[PDB]
Amino acid sequence: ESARSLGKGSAPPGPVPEGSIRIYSMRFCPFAERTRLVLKAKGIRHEVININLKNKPEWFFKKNPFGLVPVLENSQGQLIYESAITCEYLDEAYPGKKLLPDDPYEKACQKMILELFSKVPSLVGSFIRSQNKEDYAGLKEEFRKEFTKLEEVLTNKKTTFFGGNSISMIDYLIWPWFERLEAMKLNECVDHTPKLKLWMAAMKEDPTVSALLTSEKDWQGFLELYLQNSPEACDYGL
Amino acid sequence: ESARSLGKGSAPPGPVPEGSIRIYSMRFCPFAERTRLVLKAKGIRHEVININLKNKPEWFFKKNPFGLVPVLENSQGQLIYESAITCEYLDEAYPGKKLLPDDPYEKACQKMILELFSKVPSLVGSFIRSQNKEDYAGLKEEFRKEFTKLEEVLTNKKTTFFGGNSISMIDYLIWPWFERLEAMKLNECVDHTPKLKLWMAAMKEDPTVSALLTSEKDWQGFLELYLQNSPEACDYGL
Ligand SMILES: N[C@@H](CCC(=O)N[C@@H](CS)C(=O)NCC(=O)O)C(=O)O
Ligand SMILES: N[C@@H](CCC(=O)N[C@@H](CS)C(=O)NCC(=O)O)C(=O)O
Repeated sequence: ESARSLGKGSAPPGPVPEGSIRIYSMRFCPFAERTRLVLKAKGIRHEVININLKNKPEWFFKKNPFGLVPVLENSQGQLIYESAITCEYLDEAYPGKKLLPDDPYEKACQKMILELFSKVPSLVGSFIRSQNKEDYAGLKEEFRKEFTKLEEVLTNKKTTFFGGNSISMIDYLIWPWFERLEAMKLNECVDHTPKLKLWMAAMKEDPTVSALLTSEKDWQGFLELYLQNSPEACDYGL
Repeated sequence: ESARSLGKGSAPPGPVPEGSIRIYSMRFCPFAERTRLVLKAKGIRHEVININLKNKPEWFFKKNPFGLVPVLENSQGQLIYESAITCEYLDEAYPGKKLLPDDPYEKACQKMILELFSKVPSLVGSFIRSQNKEDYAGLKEEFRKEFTKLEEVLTNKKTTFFGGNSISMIDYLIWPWFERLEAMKLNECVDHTPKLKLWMAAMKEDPTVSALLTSEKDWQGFLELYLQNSPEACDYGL
């Protein structure tokens, strides 16, 4: 129950203690899952405040004028928002092996792959508006077109992951939307992208991914409530 | 006439010579102007190939599957696309003073300001669809709302530029859309953002900005042709 979200009327939280960083998150948010994957991969000590996105604390707009999660806050009071920005900040500001390559071109390549991926999150949006079997057929084709872009990268690189044989930043940035494909009944969208399908299996074996994976039933529970603007959606299961 | 664009039927260009980097550009493209501002600011030796965006060379899709400018190609044959990615690559891969700060938080701040700016380019799109004085009134209000986000940054920082008292990466990334405000008759959109208006004047004084500024009449010439899918638009004046 420590994971229960803070919503409208909640007290503004106190300062982040020295030695920790804080993430403002939501347990079912794929953008915030990026940040949490990086926190875990790098072994960064942190605390989590979940935000009720359907009933937000007024004070949360002081953390991020956009009112979105994720947001990082450190002990110096610095605030960083936008998931990709938070992930890049964590990789740069904390020790351990880098998730981003040092080489400028290879770093640019990871960013270009993120661009290739970048239509997917909004499509997991087209999904909400799909209301029947005709819409569903069209939706699957939209996903297949984007997945083909990604398949081509793996085809030429012939590597296990998008940045090489070792899992790296770009894999964690795109993973949360693939995690949810099964629950969305879009897992057939990778049947004509065989390397991408194998990549999904390799990702599920990663210790960091595995530790943060949410079950289909749990995400289903969240989605049913979320689609109705339920103030209880973010706290599903608690 | 060396600046004349390459279009459909043109021969694929040869390798980039050692010691130079090549940009695939278009003289009136604000995204490519970002890259060219960085090339100039850092004193990077380069060549330019302008692409006829209304009559593209087929081979250009081998440089960028998206078929957009800008694109960088170096002597090793590496290809980098997306303007922000090209700019970050240049800052990292070439010597001279950095345009991006070394500090991870301050770098993240520049990226967050880019996010605050990020609706503007599409609005210079809403502008195309504005066909009368009513549309124009609505368009100006859209710009004013976004400019207020930027004004707030300057208000708290109380610095000459968005990254400090010295011009830096973020200023060059947002400048090309402000350059064009006069020609679009949107220069009144900054009259209630006084620090932003002063920033525009400071930018025009910058040696790099000044060297690459295009006159209103020239951009007007381009726009008139561009709005009709003219194969001659990109080569206006040549
Ligand atoms: N571009 C943002 C998107 C973040 C985002 O959209 N987060 C959602 C939850 S997964 C949110 O906070 N939604 C609340 C809202 O839209 O009001 C990022 O990359 O961090
Ligand atoms: N997101 C790209 C946008 C680049 C872009 O849109 N460039 C335009 C010209 S300013 C282009 O190439 N247009 C050709 C087209 O749309 O087909 C970037 O940041 O580089």
